[PDB]
Amino acid sequence: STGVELYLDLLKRTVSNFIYQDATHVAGLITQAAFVEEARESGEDYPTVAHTMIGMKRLNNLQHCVESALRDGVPGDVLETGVWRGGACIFARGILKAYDVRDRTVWVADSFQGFPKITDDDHPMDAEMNLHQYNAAVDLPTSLATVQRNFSRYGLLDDQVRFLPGWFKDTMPTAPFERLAVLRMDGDSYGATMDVLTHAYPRLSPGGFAIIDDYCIPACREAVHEYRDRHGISDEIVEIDRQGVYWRRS
Amino acid sequence: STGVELYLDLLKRTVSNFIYQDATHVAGLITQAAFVEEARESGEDYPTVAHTMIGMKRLNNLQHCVESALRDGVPGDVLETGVWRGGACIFARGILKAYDVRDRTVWVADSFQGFPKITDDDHPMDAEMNLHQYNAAVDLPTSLATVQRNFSRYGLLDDQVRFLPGWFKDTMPTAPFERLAVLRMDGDSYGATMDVLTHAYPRLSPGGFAIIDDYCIPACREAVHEYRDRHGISDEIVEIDRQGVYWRRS
Ligand SMILES: CC[C@H]1OC(=O)/C=C/[C@H](C)[C@@H](O[C@@H]2O[C@H](C)C[C@H](N(C)C)[C@H]2O)[C@@H](C)C[C@@H](C)C(=O)/C=C/C=C/[C@@H]1CO[C@@H]1O[C@H](C)[C@@H](O)[C@@H](O)[C@H]1O
Ligand SMILES: CC[C@H]1OC(=O)/C=C/[C@H](C)[C@@H](O[C@@H]2O[C@H](C)C[C@H](N(C)C)[C@H]2O)[C@@H](C)C[C@@H](C)C(=O)/C=C/C=C/[C@@H]1CO[C@@H]1O[C@H](C)[C@@H](O)[C@@H](O)[C@H]1O
Ligand SMILES: Nc1ncnc2c1ncn2[C@@H]1O[C@H](CSCC[C@H](N)C(=O)O)[C@@H](O)[C@H]1O
Ligand SMILES: Nc1ncnc2c1ncn2[C@@H]1O[C@H](CSCC[C@H](N)C(=O)O)[C@@H](O)[C@H]1O
Ligand SMILES: [Mg+2]
Ligand SMILES: [Mg+2]
Repeated sequence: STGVELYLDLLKRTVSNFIYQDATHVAGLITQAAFVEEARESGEDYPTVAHTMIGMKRLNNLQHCVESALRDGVPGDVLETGVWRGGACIFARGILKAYDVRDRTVWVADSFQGFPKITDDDHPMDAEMNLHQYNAAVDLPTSLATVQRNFSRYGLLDDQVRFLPGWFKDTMPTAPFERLAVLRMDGDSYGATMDVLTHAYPRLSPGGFAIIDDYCIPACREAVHEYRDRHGISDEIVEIDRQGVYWRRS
Repeated sequence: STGVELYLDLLKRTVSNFIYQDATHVAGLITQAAFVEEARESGEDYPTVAHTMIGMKRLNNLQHCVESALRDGVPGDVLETGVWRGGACIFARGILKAYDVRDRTVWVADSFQGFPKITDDDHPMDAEMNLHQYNAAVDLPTSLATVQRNFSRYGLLDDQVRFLPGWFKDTMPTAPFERLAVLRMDGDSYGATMDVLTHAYPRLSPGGFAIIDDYCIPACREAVHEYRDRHGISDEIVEIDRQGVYWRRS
């Protein structure tokens, strides 16, 4: 109903392409290419064209996290670790824009090359899963230049969008943000989750939100529990849909 | 900037599909399928997937006309005659939604079958052009149910959108609107333009806008001048882009 609500509603439907309803890649448990409403609603398919694969329920979750941070005066930026085509970060920048927020940044972190090749240093669950095998099949490698172009299409490429290109184990320890209000983790593997919890989570403000996109994946979940056990973190884990969870840092 | 401005901006870029940049059908003077930014900007291509073909300059014109009418208190509804997939009507409905206007309607008038088969009742310029020949090539015939579906994808199918299915010569004389603030004519032919000027233009409020999408088409232009000459209409014809013009009713 308000201009703000209308904009953010359309922005979600647009970055997930409920508007034009692109086919999905046939991969994983998806056995047909046709668009299925319930799969895009829950972020369960692999869009051929859409700018995000997280789906409406996880987009609604990101909106709730950012809005709650803003309402409650939780200081800091938004970081997403694993962005693909950039749709969820585009949406994040859009939320700031809708509220005319000029003092927070959206940090966009990725290899911009898809999943890394497995080495002997990987966690054995990451090695067995070998996410790198799927890069082309779902068009995962998405260059920095492409992501930036995608932001421009929505008129949201500006100096409150900053990019952190590279492997998370390399980029996160010295990433130049001071404080985060929302940390959205979407790198799927034990390694990526643990890199980001280790190196970015300490900068998450009290009251801020930690979102684990891929908690359904056993390697991801293992890292979340190892990390929480190590640091004494007991904040409730709340489910979003069939894949994602989040907690709010107390 | 404001929520409203951001919504209407995004809605334009969405119905014209500047977001995902679909190919064009190859037809008329368009010889290549690739998306070309300047052609989508000026509404000169035949989108394979986008909901309107009128392009950003003619979307912007529609916005200007509807907002001036609202601002100046010109009474009445919005009618578009020739709606194809419905994008320009979806956009009009979205303008009213953005300003929380609850007392005006968007009327959506089309054969829902593309251009009419030519008979010996048609104006000789319409018969020579034979627009009907291009129906399949630019995917023109678009059913009422498809247009309703498209509105629903934006959240804009409600009781302030009303449909007028049929040939304009049949639907216009008794169409149930009482007054119009904007009359957008997009039927291309002498016949479709003369049908709508004859039977709907008298209901256009003073201060209201008459938009001729296809003024570059000689048959359309002939109808426009015959009608203005007959009724003594001398209101300045203002050019929008390389196709459309409008005037404001004195
Ligand atoms: C297509 C790429 C995809 O791969 C699949 O979905 C693979 C599904 C396998 C076929 C499953 O195996 C089956 O289930 C049982 C084991 C009995 C089955 N049985 C026949 C033995 C066995 O066949 C998995 C359950 C295996 C486990 C290890 C797992 O969870 C692996 C996850 C893989 C995730 C990537 C999607 O990338 C990310 O997904 C995130 C969730 C998204 O948010 C998003 O970030 C996205 O980019
Ligand atoms: C594909 C559909 C299209 O067809 C064409 O573009 C055909 C172009 C012909 C090929 C041109 O002729 C050629 O020029 C040279 C002299 C070399 C050729 N030579 C063989 C002599 C000669 O043949 C035209 C100039 C002929 C004249 C009669 C004309 O204007 C016809 C109009 C046709 C309009 C429809 C566009 O649909 C509507 O357009 C609106 C503008 C939009 O707003 C929108 O509503 C849309 O739905
Ligand atoms: N260790 C690592 N370092 C940096 N990027 C990683 C990584 N492991 C996976 N990625 C990136 O993680 C992303 C997973 S898919 C992320 C989906 C995205 N959030 C969306 O809205 O659709 C891919 O873009 C991939 O390149
Ligand atoms: N005499 C007539 N009666 C009713 N509909 C007509 C007609 N002549 C043409 N049409 C319709 O006119 C439309 C021309 S294309 C309209 C483009 C649309 N305004 C957009 O935003 O993209 C087609 O949908 C066609 O079916
Ligand atoms: Mg994920
Ligand atoms: Mg036209």
